[PDB]
Amino acid sequence: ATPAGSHMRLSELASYVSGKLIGEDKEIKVGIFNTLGDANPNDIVIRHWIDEKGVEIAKNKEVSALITQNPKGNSLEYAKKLKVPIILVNKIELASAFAIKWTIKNFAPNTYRVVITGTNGKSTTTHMIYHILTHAGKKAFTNTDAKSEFNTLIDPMVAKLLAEKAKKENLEYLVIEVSEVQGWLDRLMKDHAYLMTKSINPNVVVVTNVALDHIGLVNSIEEVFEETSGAVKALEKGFAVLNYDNEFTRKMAKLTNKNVKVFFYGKNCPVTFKSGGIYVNNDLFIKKEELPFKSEYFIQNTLAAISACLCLNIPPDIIKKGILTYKPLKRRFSILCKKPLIIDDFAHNPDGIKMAIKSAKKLTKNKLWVVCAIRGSRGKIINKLNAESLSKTLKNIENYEVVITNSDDVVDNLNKVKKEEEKTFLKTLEKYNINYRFHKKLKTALEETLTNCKKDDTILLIGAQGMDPASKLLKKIKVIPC
Ligand SMILES: [Mg+2]
Repeated sequence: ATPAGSHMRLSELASYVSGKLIGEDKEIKVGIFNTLGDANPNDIVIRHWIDEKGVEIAKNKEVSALITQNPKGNSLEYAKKLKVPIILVNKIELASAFAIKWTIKNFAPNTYRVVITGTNGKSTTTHMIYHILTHAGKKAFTNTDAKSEFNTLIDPMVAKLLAEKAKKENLEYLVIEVSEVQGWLDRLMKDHAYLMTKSINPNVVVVTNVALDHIGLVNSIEEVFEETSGAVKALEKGFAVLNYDNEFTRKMAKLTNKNVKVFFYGKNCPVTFKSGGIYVNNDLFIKKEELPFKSEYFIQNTLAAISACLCLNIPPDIIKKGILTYKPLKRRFSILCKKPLIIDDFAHNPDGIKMAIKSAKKLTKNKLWVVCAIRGSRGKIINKLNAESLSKTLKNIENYEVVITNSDDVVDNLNKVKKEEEKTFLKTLEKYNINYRFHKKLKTALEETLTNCKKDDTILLIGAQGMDPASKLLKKIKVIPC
């Protein structure tokens, strides 16, 4: 069980988190689950690893207990002498999950709760739902904003941030993004989505889609489906909000438990997009020009957010006010310029690349330029599948030009394109008879594209870390602002 109150025994805490207590047992006062850098007296700190310096800082900060998987050097004996309790765990996600459960129970128990997962769209959908609720004046907590995506059990950040806000506000809603496929040291943390959803005990689970990505952690879309479905199996009550247009999210309906209602959104559903607008129960809800220059994914994410909020009994006019004032995250089909139309999108897996190209073509008057940064240091397979998606999506589209780059000039060591990655990407384009130009440097790719393009063309920039710097480079070479 999960205790209520601001005390527990060290031995009880160790058992709660699947750990072993190092040091003498004691009834401790508990503050919140925190990081070492921010810890207040009596806080409990969960950390992947600690060293003797961390033990000393914990003592100075009056931390009640340190929970860790790797006590480096002389940490254990040093902590025993300083009387800093160490709880050794093997599976740190169990400590983070307990920290979330305990924080909810003790600081925000009277809340409605939504979990959002999926391969693409879970951050935007989380952000949209949070925005609808807070724009309506509701008090809510979320673990994702424009700067951060704390969607895992690998650290205590969810428990820390939740506690900090719950002490200051009477929260009514928790809006929690959950990683569907999560790694640790390039190894799959199986059942992460199940465990993290269970720790929230949500009223609503949203699954945006199932798509191939995280090659190396997984390698089949079936496995992505299995791991993602853990969020739905975790749901005890309430509503499963599922994308009807994705085959694998549709299959999750059969996995819902006894007292769970499936709520589908998508084509020929109660919440749907058709003839340029969003409809709810056959009423025109959001109109075409209320969604200017928006992508396929933006629309699907909006359908998901509407659906989740309807399942929370938010009145439709409240939902609409939120949608119309939503401020999107960075590089989500971001319009940087209108003459020429420059679109900046962080597409990075086959589905996202396909979506971005098709959405850009829909808005394209004349020539479509696609500038794509190879996904460096992520493996040959994802780059092959990405080039395959780019090639298959473009092969029937008229009047395009492909510009490929390594972004060697702007990426760090962790994102450098490896020779085998560049090779599989470019050879895939050639297999599909896609003409292309290639530049090692992003700046070269952008300068040449913007020089040769015309004012009625569209320029689509796609890529992850390799394309992140494009906005600043376009300001640098004085393309932006237009
Ligand atoms: Mg998106």
